[PDB]
Amino acid sequence: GSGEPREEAGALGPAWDESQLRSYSFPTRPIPRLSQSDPRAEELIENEEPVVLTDTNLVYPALKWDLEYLQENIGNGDFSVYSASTHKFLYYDEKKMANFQNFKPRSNREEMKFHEFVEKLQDIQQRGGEERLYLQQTLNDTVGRKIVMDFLGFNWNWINKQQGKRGWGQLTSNLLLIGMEGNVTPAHYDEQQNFFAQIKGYKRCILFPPDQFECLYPYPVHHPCDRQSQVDFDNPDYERFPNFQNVVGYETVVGPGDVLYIPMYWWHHIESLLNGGITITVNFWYKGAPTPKRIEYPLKAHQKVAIMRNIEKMLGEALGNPQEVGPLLNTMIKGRYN
Amino acid sequence: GSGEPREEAGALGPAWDESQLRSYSFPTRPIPRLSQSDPRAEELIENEEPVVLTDTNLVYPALKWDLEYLQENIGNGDFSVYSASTHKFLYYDEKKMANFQNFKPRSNREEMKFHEFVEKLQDIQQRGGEERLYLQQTLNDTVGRKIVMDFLGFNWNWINKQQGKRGWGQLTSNLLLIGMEGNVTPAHYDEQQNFFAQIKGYKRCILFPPDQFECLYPYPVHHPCDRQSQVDFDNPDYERFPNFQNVVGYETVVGPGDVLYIPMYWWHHIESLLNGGITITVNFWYKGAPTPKRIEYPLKAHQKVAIMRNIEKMLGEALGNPQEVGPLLNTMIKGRYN
Ligand SMILES: O=C(O)Cc1cs/c(=N\C(=O)CS(=O)(=O)Cc2ccc3ccccc3c2)n1O
Ligand SMILES: O=C(O)Cc1cs/c(=N\C(=O)CS(=O)(=O)Cc2ccc3ccccc3c2)n1O
Ligand SMILES: [Zn+2]
Ligand SMILES: [Zn+2]
Repeated sequence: GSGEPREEAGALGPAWDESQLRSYSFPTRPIPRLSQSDPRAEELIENEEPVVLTDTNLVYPALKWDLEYLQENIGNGDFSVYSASTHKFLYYDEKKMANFQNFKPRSNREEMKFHEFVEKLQDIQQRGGEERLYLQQTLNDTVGRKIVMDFLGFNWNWINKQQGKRGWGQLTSNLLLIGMEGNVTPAHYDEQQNFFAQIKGYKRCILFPPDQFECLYPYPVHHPCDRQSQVDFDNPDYERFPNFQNVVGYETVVGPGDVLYIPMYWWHHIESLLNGGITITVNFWYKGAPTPKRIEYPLKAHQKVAIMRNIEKMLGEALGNPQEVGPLLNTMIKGRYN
Repeated sequence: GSGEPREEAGALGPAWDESQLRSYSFPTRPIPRLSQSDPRAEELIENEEPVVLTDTNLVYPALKWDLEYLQENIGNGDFSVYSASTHKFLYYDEKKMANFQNFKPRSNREEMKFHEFVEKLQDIQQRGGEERLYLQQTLNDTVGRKIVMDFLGFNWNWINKQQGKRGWGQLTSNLLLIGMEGNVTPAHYDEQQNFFAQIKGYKRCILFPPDQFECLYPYPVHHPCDRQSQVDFDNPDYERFPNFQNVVGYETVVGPGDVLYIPMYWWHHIESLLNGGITITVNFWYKGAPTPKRIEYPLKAHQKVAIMRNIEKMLGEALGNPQEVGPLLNTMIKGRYN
């Protein structure tokens, strides 16, 4: 798993204990925790494998952040706040909701000012209700001057060197994440390189390499939950998803000051620790390096995932209806390739 | 089936009787036999449905053909002669034999002069052996002057009008077919429009429309038997090919002077009648009409077959190995589209 819980400086006790981790059916092994000066960390990022960097100082000015400080300085912009009846915040593409009419969302999005989100959070704690909120908002110009000064204080020297040494594309987005304890972002994979900068609280990160595509059963590309696993990690249906019994993850717990490299196309299941308070995270997303001119074989697992995605996209446009993608694929292989 | 056997002119008896037809497990209904002046025959060809035209005079000068006449006038060119231990002449692409090493051919091709094929045929009848031969050769310049005169005597006025009225491409090939009684060309589909001009003997033609792709289970596109059905019509494996229990064919018996329009992508199973002597056929293959600019929906069945073919071709080149096409397709749909 995450190994033994780390001891905090000043003898302040264990940062967490195992009772704050949710229980699942699959084994894991630890993601390495290394210094940014460690060459092994450099070779992991280069080979697109996850690593937790403990001393980047990437978001050092943001480590003082909390709700009180942010509400006063984050400005009067709008923030996307997702609500959920349960602890699972399954994301859904609103653009693709037209393809699947028999899909009703379980986590409705709502725009609100930051002071409204802080107010709405404190009502749930007062009322003792079980409703959960998760702020997920991209940062921009509307933020106040002090947040701008903190942002400029980020270790741009280090992360821009990482961008150059890997040949990545440009920085596409900065996502601010503020979640309640026990909030779970279920397993999914992204298409860009991610630097996961933990700020407040602790998050358990369970990653799965791209070659376990067969064990995680993502939704159809045209489904609103595209790129997310169909498997309910809390109650896996081994009849529908038999190879989930073969899944093995990479696990770590990140805390304030840690940066987790989530490589492009790697599955990740992220949860804020139980009874751990609020969590704050800022992501750095970079387009991957361009596909090289001389195609080398055998193909990497994420390249085959890209191929499978393009086949499904091409079929949807070719047939004139994404719902015919399924039956044509079955017609193509039944009694011919299985 | 083929309906009642036709009575020949001059009270020469029935052209054939049902005992000369092989028995299969599927029902059929008759392909229409019409005059070329019948508008219904014109609308069948236009809508790409099979029809037997009884009075085209397409190969009228060739109706006098037999082994003796051809051997004397066909010239000293080489002829492709396929041999088979059984009555099934399953064709195999020699170019694709590299992809599947565990494939050994059952019908070896051999080049020989026409007088050698006639000699080799008469030895089998003398020795009483059960070996079977099937001459399948494209016609060209090397043929003698009298065969040239017969060829020029074909009803080019009619068939070139059909080429124009359908917007077909150019005439790509003329295949001369000389087979022994009981010879079976198992079920397969071609990609071009075919005018099937019967000359000597009788052939039972069983056709299946493109929308029965699911019932006929063709080989993988990269397999040497690409475009041929995997189902043994003589012993169908309902466990591997369950939807073959749903197959329904279009059936007719063509004789001297009949022309069968086999539409592009239609499956066809062709057999020379049992105890019917030798059969002679000449095919006319035309590239189909170009795909129209404004794509209309829903797609025709043969267009979806074209899509499935291109997906398999694209995967073979993308993965660098046609043998990885299967497992990737299974990975793509297992637990996601089935
Ligand atoms: O709670 C947690 O900490 C876990 C968690 C909460 S959100 C989340 N990821 C996303 O939101 C990203 S994505 O899924 O929309 C897909 C995507 C991928 C690259 C992009 C790059 C730029 C802009 C947008 C992008 C979007 N993770 O991993
Ligand atoms: O015994 C019988 O009468 C039944 C029978 C014996 S042969 C046969 N068909 C073929 O040979 C053709 S094909 O399979 O190679 C595929 C193809 C398709 C279009 C073409 C056009 C031009 C040149 C070559 C072509 C090749 N049929 O239907
Ligand atoms: Zn993500
Ligand atoms: Zn054919």
